[PDB]
Amino acid sequence: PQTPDEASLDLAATDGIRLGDRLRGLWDLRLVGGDAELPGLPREGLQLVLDVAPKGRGLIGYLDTPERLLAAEPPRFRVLGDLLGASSASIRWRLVDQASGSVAPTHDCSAVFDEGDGTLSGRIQRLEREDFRFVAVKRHFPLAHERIVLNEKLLGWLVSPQHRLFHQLWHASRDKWHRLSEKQRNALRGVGWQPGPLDRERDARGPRKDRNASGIDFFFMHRHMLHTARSMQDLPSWERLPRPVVPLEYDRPGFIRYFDNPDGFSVPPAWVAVDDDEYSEWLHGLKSAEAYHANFLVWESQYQDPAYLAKLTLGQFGSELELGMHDWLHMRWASVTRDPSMTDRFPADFAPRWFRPENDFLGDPFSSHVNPVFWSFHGWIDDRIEDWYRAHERFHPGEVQRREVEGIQWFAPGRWVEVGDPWLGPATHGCGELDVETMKLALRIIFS
Amino acid sequence: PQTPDEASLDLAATDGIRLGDRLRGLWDLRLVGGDAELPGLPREGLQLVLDVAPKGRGLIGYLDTPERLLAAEPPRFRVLGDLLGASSASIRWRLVDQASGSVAPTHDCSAVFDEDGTLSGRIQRLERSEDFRFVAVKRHFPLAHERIVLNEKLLGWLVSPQHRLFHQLWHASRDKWHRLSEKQRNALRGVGWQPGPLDRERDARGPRKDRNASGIDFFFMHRHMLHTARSMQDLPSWERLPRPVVPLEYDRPGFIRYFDNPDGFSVPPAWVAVDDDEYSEWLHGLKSAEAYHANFLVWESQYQDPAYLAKLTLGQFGSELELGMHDWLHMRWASVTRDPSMTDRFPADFAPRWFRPENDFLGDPFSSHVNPVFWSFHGWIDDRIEDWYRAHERFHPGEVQRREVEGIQWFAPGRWVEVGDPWLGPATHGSVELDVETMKLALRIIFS
Ligand SMILES: [Cu+2]
Ligand SMILES: [Cu+2]
Ligand SMILES: [Cu+2]
Ligand SMILES: [Cu+2]
Repeated sequence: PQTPDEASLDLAATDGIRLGDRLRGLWDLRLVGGDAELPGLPREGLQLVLDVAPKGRGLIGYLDTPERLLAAEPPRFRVLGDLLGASSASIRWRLVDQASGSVAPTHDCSAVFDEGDGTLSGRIQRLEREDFRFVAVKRHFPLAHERIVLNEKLLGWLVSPQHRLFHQLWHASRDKWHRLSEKQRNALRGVGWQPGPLDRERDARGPRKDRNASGIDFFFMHRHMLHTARSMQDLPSWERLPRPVVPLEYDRPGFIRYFDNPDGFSVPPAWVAVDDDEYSEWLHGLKSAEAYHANFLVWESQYQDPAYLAKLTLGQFGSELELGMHDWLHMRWASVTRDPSMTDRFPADFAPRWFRPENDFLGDPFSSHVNPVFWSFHGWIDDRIEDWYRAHERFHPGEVQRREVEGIQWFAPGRWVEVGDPWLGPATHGCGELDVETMKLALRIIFS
Repeated sequence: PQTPDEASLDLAATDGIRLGDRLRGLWDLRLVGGDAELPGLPREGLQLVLDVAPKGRGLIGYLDTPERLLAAEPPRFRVLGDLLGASSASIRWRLVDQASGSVAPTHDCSAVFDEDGTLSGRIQRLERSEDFRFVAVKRHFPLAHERIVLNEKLLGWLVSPQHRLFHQLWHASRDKWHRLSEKQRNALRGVGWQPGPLDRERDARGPRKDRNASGIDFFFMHRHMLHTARSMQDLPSWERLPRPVVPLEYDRPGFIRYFDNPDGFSVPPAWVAVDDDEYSEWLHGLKSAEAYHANFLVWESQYQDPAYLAKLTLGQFGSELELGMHDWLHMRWASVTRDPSMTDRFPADFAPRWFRPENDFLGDPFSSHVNPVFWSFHGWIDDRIEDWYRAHERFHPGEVQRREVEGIQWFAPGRWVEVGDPWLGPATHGSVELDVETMKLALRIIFS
């Protein structure tokens, strides 16, 4: 059996990619056994930071006290391994004594992974020349609500059944319209919950979505939610999109901070859906740095470029942005769904547990508005409407005009504003505050 | 014509990758025309630094004076752009006045390639409905030899025809041997140039390459060359492999510094081979950051892993390293071939110019050793022979014994050293004008 003739670029495949994901981050480390000590270091209160590149097979990291890992000077021990032949059963790295003035390894680590949490555990050996063991427990990735706090009144408004159900139904109706039957459509029209004008509805996802002015509804509605919300708390826009985590090799203290989610804007790591590799791969892609540089940075550019925006009506712009960038902002800062203590909540499951403040899942409009990060990017989305106005004031002077609609700064109809009646639901368009049971009912019509 | 239903991960295709590589780095810049001014900045002596991710479509960067681009405080102008439907004809970015307290763009920039070339462009102030131009010339990526200086004594040895042809023929004989006919093989034998022992030759790339002991010739000869070079100049080994450039988003001075190649160790940018896309992509790959994290970091760990090295004889180790890591180290640090005033020097072309110091092309053993970086990584390689000895000194104590061989510190034959007569051309297994002629002949026999 012949050895290779040359090297080829051997990027990590799925198993490797996923193992790296389980390794990557900050771990709490204890030494254990009779002869278990590292020079300069206690046996408890240690930490282990590990990194692996997005498609990398190398494994790097550091081992010192927490305060020393955030420090400027070199950490006492450095990690160098690789993942060839690695799995949850065997993961090996070497330790380099960085005080010693030699890069020759001083230790041989071997580990077993169990179970963003997890456990690494195994044996160490002094290579110089015995019962030497360690146990490392991965720190949880902090959630946004643990880092941005929404005040008593605001949260009350967000978590409430009036609002959750409004938000869910508002999307469900416009989102599903083009696939709903004439029987279902009449059921909704009759109960005042059709998307927009009766018999001239503005479906969000059908073949003429760009032109039918559904874009305006999207932009306007969330502006109205922004005004209401901003009257109860200072919810500033992001001005720039968060950049992906600075890799461990270039800025070690910055990497560690990131996994503490200091500002709530760290990207929660991707989760694996069981039996759904299409979905696991899709979410992984959109949360990656490749996505930031291929898609998100482009959107950040396009939607502050006058020449780009000046080609577009308000409703064309709204459609493009809701369907591309907006749906991806949600799932990129999405954290895995939780309980009162698996798989996502079914659309019609109105169990009391699903109404808690603990439920802020960004993937579902019944919950997404509760997540703090929501307000930063809907904030950012909303400010781009102003860029778009300026774009037209430059290229098409006085061809869109400012105007107050439903107590909100907006824009008169014109060549670049297709409609003057934005859809806030029944208040503005019902021809049969809001009834909770009417909403529950309309959602049932929509989901079979 | 319907719009997209959703986003997908849209990485750059070949055209945008290459365009990205043309932009990336440091440009000198001056403004031209009657109305050409930026507030707080001279009309000339400016610099523009740009980055694009490996497979990014986004374009970022900064525009300021050189000292300001290297400074800790934020530059006056930030570039935000994208490359969608850009090309050498049209390239667009917005500028943001970071002194202004707003991220709204203040200028629309547009540029064309003037066919490491040159951009001619226009800028429009975004507060008007002018003659405002700029000319930007990309800075040359310095070559290793412009930054690490091999002294007159050492350089003279390395460039001399005798040593150039030796290095080429030492490699060519063993590399092609397995493909050579018995006519070609007897001619070389009768001139003293067979790769190792007469009728028991140690081909480097044949079917039994891993086990025929060839790998020992590889390690030894370069140890011998190293010992010679080191007598004339202090040439330390790399201890750790240089990491890829730090991205512009996280460390803007570090990024800029990189394209100055301050220590000779920056990865020279991949060149497009005209009419060879297989080659163009392959080169790009091994010079990439993915390559560092997927192959090079793996090699770095593997060859300092006692458990890995202790599976291998010296002749296996040497073969594995030569064919994989060592051929890729060469191309990774290679800058393009240049005639000492486009296309590669053919093996049998002994035209006097190719002998001049300026031919230090890493791709070809005729020139590779003239490159200063050659010695840095060959030292790293040679240091790893000691990790291997310690590995067997741990798992197989006493089974590998040291010995001196041809003036060089080495190892005796044994279980893990399959031969004790390492090859160095005619001097071990066989006035200067006679043998440069012998060697030229020998190279011509091989290359017909
Ligand atoms: Cu949203
Ligand atoms: Cu919404
Ligand atoms: Cu070499
Ligand atoms: Cu060589």
